Amino acid sequence: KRLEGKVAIVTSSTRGIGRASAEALAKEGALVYLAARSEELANEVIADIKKQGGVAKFVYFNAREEETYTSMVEKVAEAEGRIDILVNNYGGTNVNLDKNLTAGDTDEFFRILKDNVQSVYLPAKAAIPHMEKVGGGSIVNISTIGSVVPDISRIAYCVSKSAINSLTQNIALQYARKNIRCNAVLPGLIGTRAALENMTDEFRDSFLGHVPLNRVGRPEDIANAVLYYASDDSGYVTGMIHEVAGGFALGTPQYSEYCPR
Amino acid sequence: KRLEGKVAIVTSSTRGIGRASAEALAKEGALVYLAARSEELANEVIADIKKQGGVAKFVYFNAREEETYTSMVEKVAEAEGRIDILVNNYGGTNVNLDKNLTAGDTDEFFRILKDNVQSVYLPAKAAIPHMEKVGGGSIVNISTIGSVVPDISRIAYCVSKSAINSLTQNIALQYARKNIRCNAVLPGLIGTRAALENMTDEFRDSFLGHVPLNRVGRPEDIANAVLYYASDDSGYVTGMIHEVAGGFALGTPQYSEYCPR
Amino acid sequence: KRLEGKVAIVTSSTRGIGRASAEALAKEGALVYLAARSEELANEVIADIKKQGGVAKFVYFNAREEETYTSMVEKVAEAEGRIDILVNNYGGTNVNLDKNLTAGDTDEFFRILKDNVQSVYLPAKAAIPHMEKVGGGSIVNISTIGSVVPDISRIAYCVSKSAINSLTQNIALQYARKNIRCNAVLPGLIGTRAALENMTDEFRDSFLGHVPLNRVGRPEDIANAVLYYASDDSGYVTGMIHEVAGGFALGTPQYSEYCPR
Amino acid sequence: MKRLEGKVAIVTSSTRGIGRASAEALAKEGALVYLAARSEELANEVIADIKKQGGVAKFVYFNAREEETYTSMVEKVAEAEGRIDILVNNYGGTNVNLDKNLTAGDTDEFFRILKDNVQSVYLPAKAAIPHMEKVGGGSIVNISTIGSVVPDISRIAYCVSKSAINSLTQNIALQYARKNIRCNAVLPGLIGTRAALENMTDEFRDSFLGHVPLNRVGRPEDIANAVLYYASDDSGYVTGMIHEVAGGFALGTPQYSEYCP
Ligand SMILES: NC(=O)c1ccc[n+]([C@@H]2O[C@H](COP(=O)([O-])OP(=O)(O)OC[C@H]3O[C@@H](n4cnc5c(N)ncnc54)[C@H](OP(=O)(O)O)[C@@H]3O)[C@@H](O)[C@H]2O)c1
Ligand SMILES: NC(=O)c1ccc[n+]([C@@H]2O[C@H](COP(=O)([O-])OP(=O)(O)OC[C@H]3O[C@@H](n4cnc5c(N)ncnc54)[C@H](OP(=O)(O)O)[C@@H]3O)[C@@H](O)[C@H]2O)c1
Ligand SMILES: NC(=O)c1ccc[n+]([C@@H]2O[C@H](COP(=O)([O-])OP(=O)(O)OC[C@H]3O[C@@H](n4cnc5c(N)ncnc54)[C@H](OP(=O)(O)O)[C@@H]3O)[C@@H](O)[C@H]2O)c1
Ligand SMILES: NC(=O)c1ccc[n+]([C@@H]2O[C@H](COP(=O)([O-])OP(=O)(O)OC[C@H]3O[C@@H](n4cnc5c(N)ncnc54)[C@H](OP(=O)(O)O)[C@@H]3O)[C@@H](O)[C@H]2O)c1
Ligand SMILES: C[C@H](CCC(=O)NCCS(=O)(=O)O)[C@H]1CC[C@H]2[C@@H]3[C@H](O)C[C@@H]4C[C@H](O)CC[C@]4(C)[C@H]3CC[C@]12C
Ligand SMILES: C[C@H](CCC(=O)NCCS(=O)(=O)O)[C@H]1CC[C@H]2[C@@H]3[C@H](O)C[C@@H]4C[C@H](O)CC[C@]4(C)[C@H]3CC[C@]12C
Ligand SMILES: C[C@H](CCC(=O)NCCS(=O)(=O)O)[C@H]1CC[C@H]2[C@@H]3[C@H](O)C[C@@H]4C[C@H](O)CC[C@]4(C)[C@H]3CC[C@]12C
Ligand SMILES: C[C@H](CCC(=O)NCCS(=O)(=O)O)[C@H]1CC[C@H]2[C@@H]3[C@H](O)C[C@@H]4C[C@H](O)CC[C@]4(C)[C@H]3CC[C@]12C
Repeated sequence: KRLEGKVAIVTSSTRGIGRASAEALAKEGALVYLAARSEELANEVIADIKKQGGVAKFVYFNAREEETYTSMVEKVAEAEGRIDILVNNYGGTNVNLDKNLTAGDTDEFFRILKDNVQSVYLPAKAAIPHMEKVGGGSIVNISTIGSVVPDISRIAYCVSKSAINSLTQNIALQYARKNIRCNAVLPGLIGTRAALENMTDEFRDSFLGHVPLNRVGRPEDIANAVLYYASDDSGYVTGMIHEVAGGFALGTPQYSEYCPR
Repeated sequence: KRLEGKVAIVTSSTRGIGRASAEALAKEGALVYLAARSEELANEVIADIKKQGGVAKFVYFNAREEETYTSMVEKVAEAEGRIDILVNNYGGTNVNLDKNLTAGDTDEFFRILKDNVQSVYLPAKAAIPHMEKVGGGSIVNISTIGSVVPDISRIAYCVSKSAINSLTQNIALQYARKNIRCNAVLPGLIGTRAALENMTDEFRDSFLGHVPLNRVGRPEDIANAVLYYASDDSGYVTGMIHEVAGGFALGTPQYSEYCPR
Repeated sequence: KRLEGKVAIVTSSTRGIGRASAEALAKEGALVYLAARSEELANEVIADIKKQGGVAKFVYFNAREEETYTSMVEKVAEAEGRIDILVNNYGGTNVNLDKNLTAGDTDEFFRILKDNVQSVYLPAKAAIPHMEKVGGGSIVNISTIGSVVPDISRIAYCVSKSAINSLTQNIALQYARKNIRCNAVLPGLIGTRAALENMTDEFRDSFLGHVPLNRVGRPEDIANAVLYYASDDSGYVTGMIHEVAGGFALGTPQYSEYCPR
Repeated sequence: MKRLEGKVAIVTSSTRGIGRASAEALAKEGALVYLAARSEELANEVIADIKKQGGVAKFVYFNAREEETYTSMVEKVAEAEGRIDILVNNYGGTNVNLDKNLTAGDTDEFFRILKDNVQSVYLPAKAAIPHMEKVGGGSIVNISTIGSVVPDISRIAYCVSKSAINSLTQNIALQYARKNIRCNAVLPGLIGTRAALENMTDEFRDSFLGHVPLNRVGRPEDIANAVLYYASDDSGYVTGMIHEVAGGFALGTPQYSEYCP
């Protein structure tokens, strides 16, 4: 199996994209750390992964306590003696306050900007020395299709994720000599709790209509890209901006009227 | 496994990237047609794929006989009743005549332009209806990193492969409703006959100095991307321009100077 | 007068963008050759330009007679002793035969591909040695927003214009040392004969709904960019892909729905 | 009649370099230019010089370290002149001692730089927009850097933050197009100003120059000329552009300096 003997860390992995990513890595033989705030929920995912024949473990991560970005990484390295894979999946925004430039909350914009960007910067920074020691690694950053598709709202989300794509590419260039790769996966609309709970039915219905492949995404879709980038199957690939959004915003905005679902 | 029950076609697949891609697909259970100009050589590859537990077959294709792009597709569709996957791998240039704008041959430029672009247009056009009939398909076009990195020579190669990238995305948009996906894989310097026999040691040594991940690629690196795009593992991904070039041209041209290999 | 003493050639310049580009360059003191197929119409424009206080001349050009791309450049250099500016404005498609991949006419796809691409390659190739001689020049290629926005019809147009974008950037890299710059201007919907007579009222109204700046473009909008790139105001600018389409396809395809006109 | 007769512009950090050159170009075309600057003494010298060149400029206090001045400087201009038409956001920088790669760079300073640079667009754009809406439109021109689209091996906070400004530019562009407010980014390469000359070594600057195809160091006027285009109605149908002014730096293959010394 592809990741036999490798150690991976996935943040925010007790549900949705994070959990699917952890499951996919564990199926291919990685020892997967669920870096998550809830040990009780993590233990359920772990038992489920073990049932499928894989090994996963828990390490505490809370985005509200930024120190845990580094401590999570150091705990894993101490316990396993190596770190091979890091998947940075934490991210979000405040739909109540993250609007357009003028209507959005100024302070919250900069809170969101730092919160998302640091969720890549801090753990990547801590993990790199351990990855260097074992002769390489892969860092996979979950961005969003909004990072390359300017919008009319959620400006802090869009800009901060675009910043993550940039940071991905700079990290990739800076540690290529150490065989450390860095790539970004940009999901579109995926049928997780986050989208279903924060975006109204009419928003998601409108959005779906502009998705050429004509369905809502699954967490597995994202996980499968994460697996590609995590493994040596993408060993010659670094700095990629990888779109997993059913072709959303690929072409003309006339698409939905001329190709109606 | 991931491609059990599927029928694939790979053009120019008796060696190098084409062969490796055919091998990777067959290993995952696809029935792979080697669309190639030499039946004798195809029979060798077929015998080896069979040794490995896979099934491959031969269909006649020569880029010099443009009719064969369509006939090979019709032959496969008739023989197997379906086509699921098309990998368009044929491509190239004339190093004697394809130079910069002014020094390169005018007529050859346009010959190359049509030669490369039709190698995607013609077989994709014939394949589509067969793909529609089985509820979808995947078309993977082998471009080159040169398609997004302007150069000081091989202008026809660069321009024609850029055209392919555009063609890839238009096809992707146009057949997404039929669950037909189209993605491009752009190799950098790969250790095949084409690069090793047409480019000098000194050119390839220079090129390698600017490759962040600091090695020549393998046909397997490309085949691994083809596999991703050919399978349902990339079912929500279409219109991608996928760079497999070791990070070549990702960032500053000062790179080799400050990070000397 | 920014262009005093300079010699410019604008193809297909008896109406629309070509004309407006010729007029703008002439107003800034350039001697402007109308490379056109109708001498009679060209003489009307020259007259109008003369009344405005500028100088323009005629040189025969017809895209159906490809030798004229070269002959018209040599005539101009012979008559004036120099060439400074080249605006490649010719281009188009056949709306009856240029559809999607499968419904479009195969042979006409490759005719349009050559026709459009050669409308840049041939005259630029001819002009470069003359620009070299006077210590530099500017080549401005008229592309289209369609070159960076995949569509569901006019596939030959989209791909061929994308090819021109790549050709532009390769030329730019290749002749920078000679101070010969090359940039591309990409118009959106412009109120000229070509759009009004070839596209339906329904199509053009739909398109306009997706233009954030909420008006149809004018030939003058494109001429103004052409002037920028033609002069030393852009002396440190080469290889640009310059969008003049009122924001069309800048951002989310939900735009029209939430921000309707 | 001058192009910007009766318009009011604001240029931040405009007592020298790019900012001064931009102010000068706008004033030369008839705009009333406010120098939003930290030193009234120096601003008065620039004002006197602009006056001699035949233009009109004024002072308004702005210091990046006093973030409330982003807003008060805007309000002051609107109160004094009853309108705002043009905003040029030119303040930006980094700390070369602390802004290194991911691992060697200072964590806290990375996020300080990120907020400093991004807020230098966010805050004053947000304050100016309502005034621009009131006069029927406006143009916001953000001074980025070529580094925003060219990943590097140092100055990661500078690269990432400026990339974020590009994204912010495009979201602003989309969001206020319906108010005829345009937003575009100009990306300077190596310009002969105090900041590049004092903070970068001769060795770095010389190496950089070897990779500039147009083969000279840029001038402040080159940036100013682009600013003038975007600020004026000559670009009235242009919004969301990322405009490169770097003599072709990083346009193409990193082998360029080798083969085109
Ligand atoms: N829903 C979508 O359409 C979608 C699609 C693609 C990507 N994304 C992005 O991908 C990522 C995954 O989101 P998702 O869609 O999969 O949503 P999800 O199903 O609700 O999962 C959210 C995960 O994030 C964890 N989390 C939330 N706050 C946390 C905090 N302070 N500290 C540590 N962990 C925290 C949650 O832990 P608990 O289980 O304890 O709550 C949970 O595991 C996000 O970055 C998002 O930007 C969203
Ligand atoms: N090597 C690289 O660095 C690299 C990088 C990027 C992209 N690519 C692209 O990958 C593709 C394959 O290149 P490669 O490196 O794998 O070269 P390769 O190992 O030399 O293989 C070339 C293949 O193309 C076949 N071929 C040549 N002319 C043909 C014709 N008229 N009709 C049918 N088949 C023909 C050959 O058939 P025979 O066996 O009978 O000779 C052979 O199978 C090309 O599109 C190339 O542009 C290569
Ligand atoms: N309409 C649009 O929305 C639009 C907008 C921007 C760019 N474009 C592109 O910009 C360019 C000009 O388009 P336009 O809109 O300005 O069209 P236009 O106003 O209709 O004028 C088209 C020009 O092309 C000339 N022409 C047609 N066939 C020719 C041939 N065989 N040989 C020489 N000249 C020929 C015409 O000459 P005659 O006067 O003799 O007929 C005319 O001068 C094209 O490259 C087009 O792709 C179109
Ligand atoms: N390659 C290059 O040449 C280059 C160099 C630097 C920056 N840039 C980029 O272009 C822009 C301008 O730089 P430049 O080249 O023109 O450098 P410059 O000649 O050194 O000018 C920098 C300007 O910024 C002002 N400034 C510095 N800190 C300030 C603060 N806290 N508050 C208000 N104003 C402040 C300075 O005011 P004082 O006059 O009072 O000192 C000065 O006018 C920046 O956004 C940067 O991204 C390019
Ligand atoms: C609002 C969601 C984040 C939720 C979040 O921050 N978590 C809660 C934590 S907190 O209570 O706010 O602190 C985000 C995560 C994924 C986002 C979506 C995806 O990125 C894909 C889509 C991208 C588009 O640009 C916008 C719609 C689109 C469909 C996004 C809408 C908002 C989503 C659903
Ligand atoms: C010259 C080669 C094609 C050979 C060919 O077409 N043979 C038959 C034509 S003929 O017998 O000479 O007529 C091509 C195949 C792949 C090309 C390379 C790859 O695409 C990757 C690299 C891309 C860069 O832009 C240029 C260098 C780079 C390394 C390319 C140089 C030329 C190569 C090696
Ligand atoms: C159909 C037009 C070509 C006409 C032409 O070449 N005529 C002579 C040839 S023929 O007689 O018909 O053979 C072209 C020229 C400019 C094109 C438009 C512009 O490029 C801008 C737009 C580009 C988009 O991708 C599609 C719509 C969009 C609005 C285009 C539709 C078709 C246009 C209007
Ligand atoms: C270091 C410079 C800013 C200085 C500054 O902020 N000073 C005050 C801060 S502190 O006192 O040092 O903390 C910046 C301004 C412009 C930058 C340059 C330009 O953006 C253009 C170039 C962009 C490339 O990515 C890197 C080199 C390149 C040539 C840059 C080097 C660093 C420069 C010169």
